[PDB]
Amino acid sequence: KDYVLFDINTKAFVYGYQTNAIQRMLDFDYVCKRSSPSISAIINPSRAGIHKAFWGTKEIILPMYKTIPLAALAYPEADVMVNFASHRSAFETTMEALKEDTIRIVAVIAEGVPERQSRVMAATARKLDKIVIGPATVGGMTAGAFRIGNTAGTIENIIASKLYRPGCVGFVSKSGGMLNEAFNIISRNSDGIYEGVAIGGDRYPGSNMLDHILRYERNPAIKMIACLGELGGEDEYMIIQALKEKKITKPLVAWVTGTCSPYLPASVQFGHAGAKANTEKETAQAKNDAFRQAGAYVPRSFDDYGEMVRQVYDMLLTRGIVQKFDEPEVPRIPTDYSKALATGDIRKPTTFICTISDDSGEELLYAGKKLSDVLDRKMGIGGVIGLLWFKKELPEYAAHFIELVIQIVADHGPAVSGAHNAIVASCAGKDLISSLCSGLLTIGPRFGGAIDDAAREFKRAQETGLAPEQFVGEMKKKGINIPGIGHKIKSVKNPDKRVQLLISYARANFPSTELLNYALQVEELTTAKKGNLILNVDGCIGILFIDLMSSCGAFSKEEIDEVVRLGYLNGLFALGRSIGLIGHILDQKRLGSRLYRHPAEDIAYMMPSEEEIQCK
Amino acid sequence: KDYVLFDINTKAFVYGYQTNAIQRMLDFDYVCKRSSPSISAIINPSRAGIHKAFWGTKEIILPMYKTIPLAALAYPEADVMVNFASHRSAFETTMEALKEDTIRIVAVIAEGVPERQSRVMAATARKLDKIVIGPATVGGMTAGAFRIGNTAGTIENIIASKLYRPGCVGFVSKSGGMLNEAFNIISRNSDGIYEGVAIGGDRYPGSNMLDHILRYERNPAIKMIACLGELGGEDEYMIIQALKEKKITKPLVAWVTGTCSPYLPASVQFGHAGAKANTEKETAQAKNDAFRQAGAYVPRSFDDYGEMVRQVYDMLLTRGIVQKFDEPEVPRIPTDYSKALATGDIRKPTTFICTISDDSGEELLYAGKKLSDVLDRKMGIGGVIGLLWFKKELPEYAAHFIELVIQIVADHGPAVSGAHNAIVASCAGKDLISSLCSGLLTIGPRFGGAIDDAAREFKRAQETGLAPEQFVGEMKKKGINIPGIGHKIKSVKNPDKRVQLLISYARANFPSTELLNYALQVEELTTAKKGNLILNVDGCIGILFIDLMSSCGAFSKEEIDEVVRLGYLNGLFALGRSIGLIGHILDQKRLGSRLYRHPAEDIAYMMPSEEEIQCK
Amino acid sequence: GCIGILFIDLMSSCGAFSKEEIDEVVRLGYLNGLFALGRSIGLIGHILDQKRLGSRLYRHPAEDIAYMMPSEEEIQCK
Ligand SMILES: CC(C)(COP(=O)(O)OP(=O)(O)OC[C@H]1O[C@@H](n2cnc3c(N)ncnc32)[C@H](O)[C@@H]1OP(=O)(O)O)[C@@H](O)C(=O)NCCC(=O)NCCS
Ligand SMILES: CC(C)(COP(=O)(O)OP(=O)(O)OC[C@H]1O[C@@H](n2cnc3c(N)ncnc32)[C@H](O)[C@@H]1OP(=O)(O)O)[C@@H](O)C(=O)NCCC(=O)NCCS
Repeated sequence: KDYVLFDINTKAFVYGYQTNAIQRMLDFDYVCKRSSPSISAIINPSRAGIHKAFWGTKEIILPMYKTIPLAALAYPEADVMVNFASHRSAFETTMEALKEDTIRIVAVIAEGVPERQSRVMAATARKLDKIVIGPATVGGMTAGAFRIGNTAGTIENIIASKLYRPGCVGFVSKSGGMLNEAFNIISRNSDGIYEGVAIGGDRYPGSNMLDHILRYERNPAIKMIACLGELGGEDEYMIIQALKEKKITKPLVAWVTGTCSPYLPASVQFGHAGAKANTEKETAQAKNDAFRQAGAYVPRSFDDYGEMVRQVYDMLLTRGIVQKFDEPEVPRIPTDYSKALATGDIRKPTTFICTISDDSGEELLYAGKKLSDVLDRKMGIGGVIGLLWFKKELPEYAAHFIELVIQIVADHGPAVSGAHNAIVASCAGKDLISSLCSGLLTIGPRFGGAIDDAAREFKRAQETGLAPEQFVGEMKKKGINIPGIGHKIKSVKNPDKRVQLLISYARANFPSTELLNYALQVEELTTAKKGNLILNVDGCIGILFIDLMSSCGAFSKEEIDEVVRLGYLNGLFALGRSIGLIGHILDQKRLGSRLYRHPAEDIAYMMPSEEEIQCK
Repeated sequence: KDYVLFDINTKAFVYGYQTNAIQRMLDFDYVCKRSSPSISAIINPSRAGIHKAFWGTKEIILPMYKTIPLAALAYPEADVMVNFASHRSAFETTMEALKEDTIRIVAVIAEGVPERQSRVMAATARKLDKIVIGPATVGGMTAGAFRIGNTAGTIENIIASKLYRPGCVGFVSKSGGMLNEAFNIISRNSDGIYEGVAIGGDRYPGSNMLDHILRYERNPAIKMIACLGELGGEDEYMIIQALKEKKITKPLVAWVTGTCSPYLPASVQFGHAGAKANTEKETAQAKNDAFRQAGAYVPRSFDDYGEMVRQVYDMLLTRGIVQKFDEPEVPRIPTDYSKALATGDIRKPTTFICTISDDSGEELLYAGKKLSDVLDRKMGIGGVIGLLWFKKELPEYAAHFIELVIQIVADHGPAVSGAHNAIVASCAGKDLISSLCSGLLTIGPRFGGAIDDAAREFKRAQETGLAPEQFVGEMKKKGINIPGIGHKIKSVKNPDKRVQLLISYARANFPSTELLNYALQVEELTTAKKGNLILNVDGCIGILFIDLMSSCGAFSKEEIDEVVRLGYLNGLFALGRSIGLIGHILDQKRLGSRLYRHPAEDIAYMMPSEEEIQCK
Repeated sequence: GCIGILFIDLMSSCGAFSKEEIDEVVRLGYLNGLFALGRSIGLIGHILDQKRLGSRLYRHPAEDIAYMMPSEEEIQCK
């Protein structure tokens, strides 16, 4: 019981939101034919909630807790914690898990944990009869029962190394990557591992190799012990002393890496924090020699490790210590979609097309132009709209016209429909965005819509060849006021400044103003009836926008008709009037304005009678 | 050349939106290493526009036209039309394509085309020196050059039958499915087909078998002819007469299916419209015998077809008529995502979870309950909300309470924020949906949100044990008016009917009204200050909804707190008040109401000074 | 991060805003408005782009949704 670290009933917490590691653990549980997942909960310090993962092809939900005590109280059956905290958090989180009465094993994955912190974790573990695997390890595994996080990599590797079923080998290493290579070596030269553990490469581990070797010595299922050490520190001398004191009776295969060291400078610090021979005793040579002399099976080099494994396994087969079992059913999990797509195994059709922007690359593109080029060239807001809406690099006069229109339509006081609705929502204590959309949703045929109608009606008259008099006459016959014509106060003698600013700019800077010249002929006729029948702001924008497009030269008659039809002009009004809408919402917020209720006397209540509401 | 039907430069129109058939054609062009796609445009009678498909792993755009004359004028280089119109439209569309000067070949896929219509198409084709393949065919193909729609199925089948490069065999059949089996037979017993055509199984085809056999006889690339006929009609007698008149000098393999017919009743009509032997001459026996006597290579049965093809191919090799080909590079296209997913080759994680409804199955489910069960049980609107919002089968008093609240809050006149904004949006000529949202976006802390506040504040006071006096006192100290308390006109002597209707129903029908009992103790205290400090409608809803949830018994204290926090109660107000909002919007539409502008005298303009707007 | 932080620096550079005035600007969501105004441009752009392309009605793919209906027992009131 004490010798068993993990079994098929082991339940664990995964500390840290490591979705791939979580999936790897579940995938192993599935291929091992486990009744339940090996994970009771995830500990996510940023967030409590749920996490969805696969159980084969079936999706399951795992609970997710902010703290170790909250998870432990909810899942007391979970006695293992897989700790993916960084080297900056590994100590505090391991110490907290070790203080929990229900947790027995903590696997510390982080590399770069101080030696002092590891010694304090190791001593805390020993005092409380608990186990710390790591720091700086992948963990380990019990074949066919449980895996620590990423131990033994892909499901393909688990299958190829026959890790879904136990063997007779008890394995322990310092290196994590070499633990996976060893799983492959051992499966090819024996019935495979029963259990494998990497203690990490730190000078002061949470648990020494001997701790695990002593558990393998007590386990009846294990008939063979195999270990892979390295230069630096005196850990392997605990094994050699135990081997000498007859504490390890099972045959032990042993190899210590770092035979390169005497050929190279004495100053060379190797990969693992603890891989540096300070004394001669700490060298790979002194260790391998002391292992040979203690009665362990030591190969000539790492190349003949598997062969020594093969020799020791064959000896157990002859003596009958190990019996030859039947290969269980080879398990199967479908390929992950993202792998199939990344390798080009599959092709997947796109649902959407996007021709205006691309955030996929090294740099954001607006209509194929890099954002840094848009800004280095001072294209301005008008230029950015040219790219994103018309897919054009507009000339300077066109981009400035767009920016002029935005300033001119920014606001027209609080009384208009849009500003009025935005103010009411703001007075109802709504946030800026809700209040803005409440205002924007009034923009249509009567508020902002005369821009499109003027562009539409004037373009058609001028195109179809109608003389201004004929257009004025036709519209009067149909009983339709000309869109873009008329003002309540402004007239020929008293002009609207917004109009004059727009017209003076186009006359001075537009290459062509053909629709404007026609519009001004129509205006001479309407002002001959009533002086206030001037070309208003909405008319001016729609008409000059057709002239801007005709001046660009890159738009056909059809393209221009499409621009009017699709409501690009309603968008320009919406974008500009957003400024004043946001302004009015914020203004009511600064003023601390109260809830609005329309005055009762401004409403004529005209209820239908009892007779009027009857069905007959 | 006249004998060539299709080559590697053939461009086509696909009449009918057959996305899979379009993809199949493009996939063949890709594996054949074609420079350009074999499709110039799609003809879609419902819609003009674009269609996106794959070119290997690269996505391309195909133009899409509403009519045949419009497509023909845009793409005059396209001389083939693949017609996927139904049997009800096949004639009119084929006739229109044949009248186009640029179209030479029309493949009619539809089954069930009248014999008169086919006769008229065939005669029209012969008069204009054009070709009609079909009706009731898949089409045919020139190996390594062009495929008609779905001819030869999957890309796996195209690869397995080596159809990506030509052979020496000129193939013609009546059957479409047997054309694909023949492609497989021939590839296994020769260098494969050069070209293959299925004329369809109709009694009066657009083109007879001999038309295609004569083309193969003129083509230098073809050294071998193979055909598969069937009983009924005298089509095969055109071949036998041409074989007798030495018009077919190339060796011809021939088999006529329908040898079963004399053993069965004379009344039996087989699959294909033309597969019924009216006379003895029309039988498979009379046809196979006349073929043998004419000098064709006729097998003993269909089983020996491949063997006959192998014999004729080998004879051409001995005489050096056929030269040995070197097998070109085997082409490769990735599997379609949907195939990989459907076969379980891949597993794909879902982005969303849905726990409230399911439209995937045989029948729509609301919280796992079939819609027909929801309606057969008369669960009502309140029951439907119970399922979709609370995931509960609510008791009758709870579901009726939800429906009562909806009626009570349906409207409160046009003057309130929500109705007021919807009316302004409707007066601006906006559609119902825009106008509705303009009004709904005012719903929050001051309009509708006193419901959620009354539930929250009263629940907390009553939970934490605060005596009503202590709650009234605490709120006064903080300077916070009690949410759900107070009315402008209604008082103790003159009550709000909406409140009275809600309180009376809860008192009479709720199992428990603990929070209402508390609220009434609070109300006695507030009305002791000012008579108008009554429990208002918003307070009533919030409080009674906590009591409803406590009466259900299936909600914990936490679940209830979650309901208050998530704003379920704002949703209920939104749902019910949408009725009156939609009502107001429609009312302004019926009245023909004009654009609203807020009166200028109702606004105090308080502009900052020049000094106030300066930055220091 | 860059926009929020530099906007506080812009206001401190103007000199006409007190610490309180600046806190009010952050509190009232002026910065959400600036984002809304700017991102409107690309939103209008994408809407018009789908209109030019003649894009069809979207329906989210069925396989991207995990349907997890509660049981008959789970929906009961007691
Ligand atoms: C007769 C009278 C009522 C007419 O009213 P009015 O304000 O001048 O103008 P209307 O409302 O008819 O509009 C003028 C024209 O502009 C047109 N118009 C209005 N808005 C327009 C628009 N946006 N686009 C195009 N045309 C427009 C109208 O269709 C109308 O055209 P029409 O004159 O060809 O029919 C007014 O001029 C009057 O009171 N005159 C005094 C008469 C008098 O002194 N009599 C003796 C008393 S003793
Ligand atoms: C003195 C006077 C101005 C007070 O005004 P009022 O209308 O009675 O009431 P208030 O505005 O103070 O509100 C009454 C209480 O209801 C409370 N209240 C209001 N809305 C509340 C709500 N929604 N929930 C809970 N408490 C609420 C207030 O906090 C206040 O509490 P308090 O009395 O404990 O401080 C008024 O009563 C008056 O004019 N009296 C005449 C005095 C007189 O005749 N003098 C001699 C003239 S010669």
